[PDB]
Amino acid sequence: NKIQQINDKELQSGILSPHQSWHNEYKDNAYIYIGNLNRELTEGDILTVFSEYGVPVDVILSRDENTGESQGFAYLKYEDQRSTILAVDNLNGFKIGGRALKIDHTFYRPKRSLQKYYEAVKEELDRD
RNA sequence: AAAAAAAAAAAAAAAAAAACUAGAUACUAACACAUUUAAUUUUUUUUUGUUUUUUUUUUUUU
Repeated sequence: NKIQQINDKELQSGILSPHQSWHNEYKDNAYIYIGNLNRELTEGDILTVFSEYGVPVDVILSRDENTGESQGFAYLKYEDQRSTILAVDNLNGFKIGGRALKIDHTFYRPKRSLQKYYEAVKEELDRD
């Protein structure tokens, strides 16, 4: 896990400031990439693990257009962008149901074929 | 500086091991004695990182 190696070397250099961090590049990005998921975990199951580090306002699990089953990666946006640093360097390499997940910062591009999916997601997270 | 004589018993071709097993303690080799710090395989997983885009002949004749 390369992200977990560069946080150890950053922490030993005594950097500890977010603006001197390698995280600083992604200060405008509130989305995260989540990868190497187990196939049984779902959208409401992703919001449960990742709510430890903040309030997730959008979520997208990517799953095939034919068979409708999980490709094994998702996307999640937090209300506060500093929750992104939390999730990235504190939940990375965490074994969940056999496999260790990979979290990275990201720029998310929404698509047209998942449009009404985005309101089937939004009406859950508009409740809270 | 100096100026000999003479009266018939023995002879030898020259203190030590290999082993087992602890033990004395000299030495040898310009031996090696901050580190060497930007090109280059330990880095391994059941493939799985989400927008747009990268073309076609008019008629005819020997």
